[PDB]
Amino acid sequence: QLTLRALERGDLRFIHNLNNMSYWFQEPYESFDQLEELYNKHIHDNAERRFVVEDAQKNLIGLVELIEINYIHRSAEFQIIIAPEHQGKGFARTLINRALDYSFTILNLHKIYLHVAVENPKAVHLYEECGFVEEGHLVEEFFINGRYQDVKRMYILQSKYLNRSE
Amino acid sequence: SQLTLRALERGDLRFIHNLNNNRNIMSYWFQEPYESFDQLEELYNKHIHDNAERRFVVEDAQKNLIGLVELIEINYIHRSAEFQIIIAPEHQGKGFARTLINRALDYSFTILNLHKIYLHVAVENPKAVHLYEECGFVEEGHLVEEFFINGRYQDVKRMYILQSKYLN
Amino acid sequence: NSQLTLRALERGDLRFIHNLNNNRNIMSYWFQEPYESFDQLEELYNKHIHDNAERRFVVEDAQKNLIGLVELIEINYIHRSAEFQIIIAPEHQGKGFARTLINRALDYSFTILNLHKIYLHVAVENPKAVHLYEECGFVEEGHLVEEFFINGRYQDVKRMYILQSKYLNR
Amino acid sequence: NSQLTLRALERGDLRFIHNLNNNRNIMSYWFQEPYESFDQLEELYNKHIHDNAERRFVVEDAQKNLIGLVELIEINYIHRSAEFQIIIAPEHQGKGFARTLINRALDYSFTILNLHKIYLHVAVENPKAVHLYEECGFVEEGHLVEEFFINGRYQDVKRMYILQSKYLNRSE
Amino acid sequence: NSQLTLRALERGDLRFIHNLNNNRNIMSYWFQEPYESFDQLEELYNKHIHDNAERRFVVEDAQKNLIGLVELIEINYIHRSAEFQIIIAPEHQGKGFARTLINRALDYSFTILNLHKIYLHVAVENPKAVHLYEECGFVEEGHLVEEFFINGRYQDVKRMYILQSKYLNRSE
Amino acid sequence: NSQLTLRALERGDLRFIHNLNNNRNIMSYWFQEPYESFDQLEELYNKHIHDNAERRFVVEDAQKNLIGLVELIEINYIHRSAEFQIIIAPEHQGKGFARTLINRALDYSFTILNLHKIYLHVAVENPKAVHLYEECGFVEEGHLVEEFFINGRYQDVKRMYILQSKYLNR
Amino acid sequence: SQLTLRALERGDLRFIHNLNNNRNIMSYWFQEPYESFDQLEELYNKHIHDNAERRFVVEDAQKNLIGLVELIEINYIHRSAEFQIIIAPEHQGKGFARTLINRALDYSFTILNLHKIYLHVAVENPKAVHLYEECGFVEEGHLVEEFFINGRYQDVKRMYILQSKYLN
Amino acid sequence: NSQLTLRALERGDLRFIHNLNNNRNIMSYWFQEPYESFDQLEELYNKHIHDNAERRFVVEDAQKNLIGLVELIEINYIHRSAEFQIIIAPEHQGKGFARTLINRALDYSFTILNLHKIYLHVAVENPKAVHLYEECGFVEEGHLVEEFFINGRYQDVKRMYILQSKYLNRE
Amino acid sequence: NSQLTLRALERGDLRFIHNLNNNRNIMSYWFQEPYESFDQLEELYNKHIHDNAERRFVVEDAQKNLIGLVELIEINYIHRSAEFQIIIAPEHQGKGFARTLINRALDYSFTILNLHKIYLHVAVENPKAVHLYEECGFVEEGHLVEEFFINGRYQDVKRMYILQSKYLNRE
Amino acid sequence: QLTLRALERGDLRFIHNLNNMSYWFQEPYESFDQLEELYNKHIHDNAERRFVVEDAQKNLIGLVELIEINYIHRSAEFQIIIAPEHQGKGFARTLINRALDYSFTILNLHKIYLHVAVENPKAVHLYEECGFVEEGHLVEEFFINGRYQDVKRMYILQSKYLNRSE
Amino acid sequence: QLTLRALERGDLRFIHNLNNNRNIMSYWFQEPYESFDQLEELYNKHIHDNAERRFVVEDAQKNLIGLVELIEINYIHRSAEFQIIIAPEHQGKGFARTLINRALDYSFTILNLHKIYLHVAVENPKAVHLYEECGFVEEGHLVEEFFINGRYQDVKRMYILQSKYLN
Amino acid sequence: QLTLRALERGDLRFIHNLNNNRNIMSYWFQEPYESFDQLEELYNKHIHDNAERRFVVEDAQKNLIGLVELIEINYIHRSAEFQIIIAPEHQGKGFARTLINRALDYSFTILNLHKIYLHVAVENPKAVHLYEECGFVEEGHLVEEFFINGRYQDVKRMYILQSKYLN
Repeated sequence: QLTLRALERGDLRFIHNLNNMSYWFQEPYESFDQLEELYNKHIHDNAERRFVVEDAQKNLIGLVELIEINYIHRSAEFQIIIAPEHQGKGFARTLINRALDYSFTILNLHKIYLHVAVENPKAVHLYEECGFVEEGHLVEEFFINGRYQDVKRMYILQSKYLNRSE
Repeated sequence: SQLTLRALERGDLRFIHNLNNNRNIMSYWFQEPYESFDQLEELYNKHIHDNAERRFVVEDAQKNLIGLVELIEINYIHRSAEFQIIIAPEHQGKGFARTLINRALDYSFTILNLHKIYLHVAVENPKAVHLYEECGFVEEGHLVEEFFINGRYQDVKRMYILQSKYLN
Repeated sequence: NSQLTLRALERGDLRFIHNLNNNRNIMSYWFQEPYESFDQLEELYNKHIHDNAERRFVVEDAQKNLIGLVELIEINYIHRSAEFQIIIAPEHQGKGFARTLINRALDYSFTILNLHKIYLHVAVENPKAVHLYEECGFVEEGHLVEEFFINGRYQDVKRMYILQSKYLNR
Repeated sequence: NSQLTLRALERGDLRFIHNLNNNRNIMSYWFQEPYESFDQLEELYNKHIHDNAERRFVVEDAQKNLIGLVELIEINYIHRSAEFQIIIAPEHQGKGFARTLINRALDYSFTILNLHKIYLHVAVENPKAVHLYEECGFVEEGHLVEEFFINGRYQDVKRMYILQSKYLNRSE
Repeated sequence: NSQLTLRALERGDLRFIHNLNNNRNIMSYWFQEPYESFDQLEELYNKHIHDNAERRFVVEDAQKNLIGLVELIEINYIHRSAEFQIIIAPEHQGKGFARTLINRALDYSFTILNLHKIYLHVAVENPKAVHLYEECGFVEEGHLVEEFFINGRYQDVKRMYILQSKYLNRSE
Repeated sequence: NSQLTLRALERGDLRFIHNLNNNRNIMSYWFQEPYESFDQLEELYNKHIHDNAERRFVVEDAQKNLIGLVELIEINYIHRSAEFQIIIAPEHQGKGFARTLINRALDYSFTILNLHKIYLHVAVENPKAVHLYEECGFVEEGHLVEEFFINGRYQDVKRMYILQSKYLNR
Repeated sequence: SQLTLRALERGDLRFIHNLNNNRNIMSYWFQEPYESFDQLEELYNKHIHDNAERRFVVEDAQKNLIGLVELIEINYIHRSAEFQIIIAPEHQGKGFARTLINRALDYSFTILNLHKIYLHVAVENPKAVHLYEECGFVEEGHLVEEFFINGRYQDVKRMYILQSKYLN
Repeated sequence: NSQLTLRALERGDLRFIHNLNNNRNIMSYWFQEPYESFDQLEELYNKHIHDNAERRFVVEDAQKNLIGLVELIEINYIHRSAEFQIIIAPEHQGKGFARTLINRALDYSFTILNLHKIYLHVAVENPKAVHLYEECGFVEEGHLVEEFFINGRYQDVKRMYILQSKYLNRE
Repeated sequence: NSQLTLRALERGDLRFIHNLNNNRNIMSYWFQEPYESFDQLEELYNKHIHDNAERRFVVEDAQKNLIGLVELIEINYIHRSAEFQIIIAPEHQGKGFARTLINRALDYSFTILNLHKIYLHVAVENPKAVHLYEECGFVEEGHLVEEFFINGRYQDVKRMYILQSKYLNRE
Repeated sequence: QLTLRALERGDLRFIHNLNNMSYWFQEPYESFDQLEELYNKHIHDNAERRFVVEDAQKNLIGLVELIEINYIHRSAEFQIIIAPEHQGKGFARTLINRALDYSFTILNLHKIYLHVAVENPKAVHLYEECGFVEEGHLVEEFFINGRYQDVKRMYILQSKYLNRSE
Repeated sequence: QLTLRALERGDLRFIHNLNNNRNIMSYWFQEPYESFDQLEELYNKHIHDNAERRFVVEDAQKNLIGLVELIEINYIHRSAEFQIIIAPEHQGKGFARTLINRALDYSFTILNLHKIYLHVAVENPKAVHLYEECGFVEEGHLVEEFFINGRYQDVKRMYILQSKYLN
Repeated sequence: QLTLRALERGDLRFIHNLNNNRNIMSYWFQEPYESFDQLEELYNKHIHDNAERRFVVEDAQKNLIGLVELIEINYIHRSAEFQIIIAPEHQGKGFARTLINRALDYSFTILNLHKIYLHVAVENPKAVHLYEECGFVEEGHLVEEFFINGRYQDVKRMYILQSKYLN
């Protein structure tokens, strides 16, 4: 009974609350007012796509983001953020699969990849169970929390996701 | 039947948007793709006087929203258009499709003065094919792997009817 | 009937204008711009509100029932001519309002606007309407061949006119 | 009558202005822009609200009944001239208000606006109105031939004027 | 004559369009908007450049001399009808170009635009033009009484039409 | 003289219009808006370019010398009347151009615009101009008392008119 | 004299601005203060059709820029205005002031139909006072510490002339 | 009287401002823009709300009766001068309020705004008002000839001033 | 022939584009917008310069003679399909250029744009063109009845397609 | 032969070059584009006034700035920046006096003050010779060049400047 | 039992009433105002602007006690100007000392400012001495800084750092 | 004797000509283009944008040798993607090694970046080995990352830090 729907102007508050550097179509923002202007400017821009996750009661569960969508290579970077109060409920698995379903059955993308902190082996293992495979171990990629950290780059291909049960 | 067609209004956009949320494919408004209601609303404002597409919402006697009749790719030199009909899930199986197809043809051929109406229908939907055939549509093409629908490329029939045939 | 009034069209009357077309199975225009939806009509109304090339009057009775519409379009102020149309709401047809409204339209055209010529089009397949306009003093000046695509075929229309001098000397 | 007041026209008075024309079978203008509908009038009112070329006063009685309208148009501040018109609502005609209102209009024109000349047009076929304006001190300066198309034919109008000096002596 | 060409009107042709009216003693329109000056015409051209309701073709000879103008106006894409006009520059009249250009206009209307009906207006006092259009296959469908004020009086015009089918048989 | 032409006013003619006033010691208006500077005139020209309430024609000779201006203002399309003015450039006065231009203006007014009445104002202190207009068929319909403040005092003007029917039956 | 007045144009703003650069006080355009050419230019665009002030640039036969005649605070009910004249430094002492004052009065009283023209003149400039007196201006006020000019508050004469007096 | 207060003008006071001009038989201005109607006044109020060239104070008594208006106009912050006007509502004239309000206006002008000079205009045909301003310390600096067209003729006005240094004393 | 090049269309090529339609007797479109004049075309070019729904390549020889135009229109990046058209200038027809240019268009479509399907329309009354496309590997998928009004009558067109997998080989 | 004139749009390049945090009417900027937008927005705003200094050849010598102008208290803060190539030529004295002249004879201000680094005793002494007096020694007022620094606040009054020779 | 909370739209009335006593010109983000309507427009314009921060002081019963204002907050130099206004009715209860300390606490432990300064009339030596007891030191004697009540007046500028407050 | 200088408007022609060889889609600040006209509009739009930096390589005679590109410059993580294009005519002169070192020098001694990475076709093991000799190490083998020349291809992502380059 979790649903995905396309992000709307009314969801910006939630997007902003999910954050505290944030970017919208590669443009940095800190304030709600900045976010709102960026939302208006990029509303029809296809390079990124966002889906808010809701439950049956329309509680805001989290966000599915595809960014860096390239329509020649047919690839995109995926990110998922679950609101603090809804973590640990097993929603992540379902939402990952919904995102892949949309990416591969509707957008007709070829490759979805993501980055995950090496220091978060629980998330790594979860993505692995969803069929993602490590293709890189990026050394000191990001400055997070006072130090450079390694990230795994993990991918899954369209043909692999769509035939999993065949 | 007590079913009516009326020209689409701004207040009907919610219904249009909800009609796609069920659907497989990606939606377009005047050939511009959209996913959200906000996108749809901006596209509606931009194309309000544009003649290349025409939409009619279907209502019953009680003003229940039954479905949508769409003419797209209207060309006024060749006098042709592509037709689509979407019936809301709760109103399928009630035999409305036949009536609505005929209403669309009536409007196309007696009011718009078009020469040709065509449509696309999934080869994997032989029931719909046969229904359009009974309405007088004939296959003019079997389009190979035309659309990516539901995880694979699918064939569609292109089916047409001409003004002279419908008006006799 | 004596108790029918004409008043200048207002924004609040657009609903009525729009409902008047929903019967008719022809395409509607507002200052030569086509529309089908109320939303389209409303935008066209806002754009052309001070434009004098067309003039519209809604017809009401004593109780403010909406009776119909008198339209002058293609008003040209050099040639002093206009095309006249009247639409009576379905529920008010057959009551003898047509004759009164035709005369009101002519009165306004010829005694206030100072136009020289009013013309109209009427379906050849509607000889009853033709004869009614003839009794109001209109004369045929054209039989336009396959002028309009109406109801699945091209149809002929009569063009009928009356001149200011003829109406004012009746 | 002594109890009639003039006050500057407000947005809320537009309905009354519009109703005053619906009787009249002539074409109305607002700052030289023609209108027939209330909606047209309202847009014209918003556009010209600070424009000085015309000035309008609604006439009320002690109970705030709407009596009529005093209009100065074509106000030119170099030549110091203006065209005056008065409309009295049908229900308030024949009560002798016209004389008082004409004098109020002249008073405002000549003692406050400091205009030099007020003129008006009056249908030649309305000799009663002509004579009334003559008693208020207006004099004919023109007989305009077929000036206006009114009611199915071209009609002649008198142009009548009065100067500031003459109106400010008539009371001395 | 065989060597006359039609091409779509461009901004640079507006001077020629404007000069073509300066002869004519009638009031000109561009997409139903009246104009007298070149400056007015130029603004109207910019505003209506993508508007389909009218279509204009300038006629040139082999040397690119400006011969005249073919105009389709009031194009309606439901009824599939249009009003046709032709203007030949004074220096190029009497050379037999009219017949050829009428046929070019009809050709484009009926074989490319897929219109159903072309009509035109012609002064009753110009029976030579009437007869020329009749030879091109146009038939009178109206005699419009005092339709236009031209040259100091109201004048009658013939409305003449030709249908797509009939024009596409005349050559078979 | 036969070789004088009228053509519709263009943006490039504004300089000439402006220079024509610099002689005259009256205040100039463009569509009822006052101006003194060329810059003001230019803005007013841009604003009113499609407005039909006034019409202007610059008069040229065979060599394209700028001869003067024919102006119709206050054009009302219900009453079918307009006010006419003519300004001849100082260097071209006294050459008998006035009569020709008056007749051209009337011709355009009455045979093309289809107006019913043309009127004008002429200083009572200029009886020569009065008599010239009288010979062109204008008749006095008003003697307007202290109408204009001109040159340090209020002055009377004649209002003079001619009707379409009178001009066309000459 | 061969001196002419013409209505101020956008191209004259440079000259207007240069005329103040010499001057003591702070400049105003339609009662808005300005210091730079850019400020002046924006103020000129904003007030181009505003009648409350009128300006005329003075030129000689060769189109040398001689000075400026300014009417400000024009009130069309009371029919009064404040007059100022500025002659460019290189053209002072040539006796132009008298002619230009008379031109300004002529325009004010024979064309604008104003009733009263007044001006302010520094009490510490008795030469200018006497010149205006010869042009027919009379003192109607001695305004005490009216303006801060050159490091101190200064008195000014207010001087006027009426239309009826000038036209006789 | 001691119990009269000044407060800064608000949108809700516009009705009172408008009513105040109705008997006055002259033309009203708001930041040099003429108006006759309330609708005009309201638009002018919205446009000039933060403009400092004029300052207005409505006068109230202890019961919040609307007593009148104190206006400073033509405030120039280089020359440090302003024109002062006071309007007392007809029903509150003759109660001796004028003197107190003049002094309040001067107080605000000279102790808070730090202006150097306050001036006013008063009809020569109103010698009572002249004498009142003289008692408040204003002195005639001009007799302006036919300055204003008032009530059918041109009239003379006195211009009267007082300086900050004169109004402010001393110990 | 080997010496023919494709390059992306530029503003300076619009004259050539416009000249190409003049003999063709059909109505031209630019990003689905109709035009007849060069001025219209130029405005449409400015408006759609970064729009990816259509892609155009002008064909030149070694001497920079303008040979013709390769057009992909209706490019859809979900379904990965496009409609292909080629126009060869009258003076360069019959030189065997068509085959080479068709193959260049397919190459670009399938090896660079990564499209899945290319289709085209060809007049049934032009069986020579049909057969040429067939030799390039296109197959008929439809016979569209009275699809277009061309030259005074409704005409049938073949819709012909080729897929990326078929065009791309293998080792 | 040094002149002051009101700052113009054409002088913005020079203003920008004179800098490298900069403010325009209390709004921060780093780029020329930002400065230009701020200039357009505040062109008629009276709270600050700027004068570019030129020589006879129209070389750009420096900038005189009055900021925080308050028209009730009649005070303003003064700053002067001389372009590097024109320092050491004795221009500062002349320009200070021109600024004071404008402030006191044209603007009719009552008080001009400025801040000067305690670590710049040469500038202190120069302002003292122009008639400025210390009214404050502001402790660790500004973070400049890696540490908090003290500044002198120095003032001069209208009546003192205008009567200096009397 | 005094609390500080961030200023809200509903507190504007109180802000405005706090000035109606005080014979000075009021400012909002350096913009002058006299009327409530002016204040309200200025509040809407500057709502997200960080250069000033205001805290309304309430007691246990939610009586409006006064206002703590930090203005001219500069986040490079890490300094701010502090002012406190106690409503006439709550003066004399020794709330000034407590509120000064609350303001310093917020400035130095939460905002992480380096320096707080204030201005105090030289003619008010009692207030000077009070600030001195709160740890403020004179760093300037500003000559004829403000026109207040009919004459130019001197003010002390007083500061404290934080390192001094936290130790 | 090779020099790097910042890209100017006049260098766009060269940039455009450098792609006309190369059977890939070109991007400018992540925006695709094929024509010079498109490139020129993109250049005007992004002229002050810091996310990419380009240097044209010239020899002593001012022959245009090639291009050094830093893209995806992130100033928080202090990383950038590096690419180098040598014009067909100057290949085989061993300029690649020199230019790689120049790019690293600029990245690490002037921009103060922490990490430089690049992508190289797995089907180009010669280029892989060259970057390895310049001190780059493989950190990823990206599976079917790019559609190039009719098929999906794998690329190595290779990086150098920085500390490693400067020591």
